[PDB]
Amino acid sequence: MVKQIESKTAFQEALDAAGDKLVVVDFSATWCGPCKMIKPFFHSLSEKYSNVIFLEVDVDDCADVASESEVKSMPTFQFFKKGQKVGEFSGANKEKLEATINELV
Repeated sequence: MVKQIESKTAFQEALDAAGDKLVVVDFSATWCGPCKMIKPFFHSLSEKYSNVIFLEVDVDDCADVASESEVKSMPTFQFFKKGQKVGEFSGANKEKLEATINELV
């Protein structure tokens, strides 16, 4: 499952609740073709990697998180461990998404 993040507080709470687990965040827009293409895949990874936490931020519905995270393209994937950012890249690149998970987990 992909947890939808609706507020700054909810993000932070998710990062805290994660403990030591890798957290992967998909920053997405409805108007972004590539994001929509990669959503089923992101969701599939959330089932495959049961000890990784998967979050989705819609950049327009959750614009204050988008601003603070310094998003400019979609999709952007950010990776956190113990509250700290440990990776980030952009683009709907499945291979790279799954590889980065394996590198950071």
